[PDB]
Amino acid sequence: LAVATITQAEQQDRFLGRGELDELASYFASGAKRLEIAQLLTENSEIIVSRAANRIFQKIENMAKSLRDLSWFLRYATYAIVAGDPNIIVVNTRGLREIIENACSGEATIVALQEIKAASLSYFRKDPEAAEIVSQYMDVLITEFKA
Amino acid sequence: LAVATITQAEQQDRFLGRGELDELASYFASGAKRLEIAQLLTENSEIIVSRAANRIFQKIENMAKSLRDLSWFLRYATYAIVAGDPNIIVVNTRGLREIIENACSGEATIVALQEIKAASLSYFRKDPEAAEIVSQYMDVLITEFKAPL
Ligand SMILES: *[C@H](C)[C@H]1/C(=C/c2[nH]c(/C=C3N=C(/C=C4\NC(=O)C(CC)=C4C)C(C)=C\3CCC(=O)O)c(CCC(=O)O)c2C)NC(=O)[C@@H]1C
Ligand SMILES: CCC1=C(C)/C(=C/C2=NC(=C\c3[nH]c(/C=C4\NC(=O)[C@H](C)[C@H]4CC)c(C)c3CCC(=O)O)/C(CCC(=O)O)=C2C)NC1=O
Repeated sequence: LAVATITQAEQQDRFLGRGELDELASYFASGAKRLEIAQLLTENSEIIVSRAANRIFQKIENMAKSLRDLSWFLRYATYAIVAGDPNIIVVNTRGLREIIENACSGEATIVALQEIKAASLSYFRKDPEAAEIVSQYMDVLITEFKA
Repeated sequence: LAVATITQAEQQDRFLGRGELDELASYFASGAKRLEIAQLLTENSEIIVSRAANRIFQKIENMAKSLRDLSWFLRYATYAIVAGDPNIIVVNTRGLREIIENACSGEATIVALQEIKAASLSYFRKDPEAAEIVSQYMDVLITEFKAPL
């Protein structure tokens, strides 16, 4: 949020401070990378979601929907990574476990999500920097779902 | 802005296209470059305002306010550069010309504003692309102050 830093400093009749400028400088510097990551995760979304569903294959009853949802879970994660804002994951995963746990298995879902993390991480073996971003944003997705 | 792209992807329940992914790459590159310019103008604000002030001191009947306003102009410019939105300058310099011609001299203010532009630009000697940016935004600031009442 660049407009949000501005509206704060405006209120105090002041220039943006070093941290504020440094945080914004990084938000943009890391853009290229965050987008590289989202491109691979997308290009390989189907492979990734396959690995996750098979890992819990025998716990699934509606296959159409688990394949939908695992894909969605990955999609909102590519959103977050592109926006470099983990709150996107936080808002759409709100009260979602309560729904899934009625629908099928909450535990099965978490094991699947973990395999999504794994599968994603498998594409950044030569790039520890990117791996950390993928881990970070994935972890946020699993933790919000656990609640 | 990226939220803009993501939100209209979110409504089709789709991943981002490579087109959208590439238009986001440019946006980010521009943003980084703008923030490098804001850091410099902000780190060097005082130096930049003194030079502006010194260019017109003989005519100043209120040093504190003149310094303050000089600082306020540069301030809102970095606001605009950070956001990449020049309308921040249009909106906050509306009717500023009349207020200031009454308080002191509009002719003096313009000279001083020229010097802010000059001084700011002197931190980007080895960087034509950054200079173009600084210059566009400064020119907006000056233009909108020299608009009709
Ligand atoms: C004259 C050569 C110098 C000068 C003097 C000066 N200005 C004022 C009063 C005001 N100045 C402003 C300026 C701004 N307000 C803003 O929001 C911004 C950001 C873009 C600026 C630059 C305003 C709003 C006022 C009136 C409100 C107030 O008084 O605080 C005075 C006071 C005298 C008077 O009010 O009649 C003086 C002496 N300003 C210059 O820019 C010249 C360098
Ligand atoms: C983060 C983005 C996001 C997700 C994931 C999401 C899921 C989501 N899954 C749902 C249902 C469902 N979910 C599943 C099951 C599964 N789904 C899984 O992710 C598991 C792999 C598996 C069980 C563990 C089933 C079977 C239903 C249908 C429930 C029904 O028809 O009653 C519903 C109820 C509405 C609907 O039927 O579409 C939502 C909102 N919504 C979202 O906005």
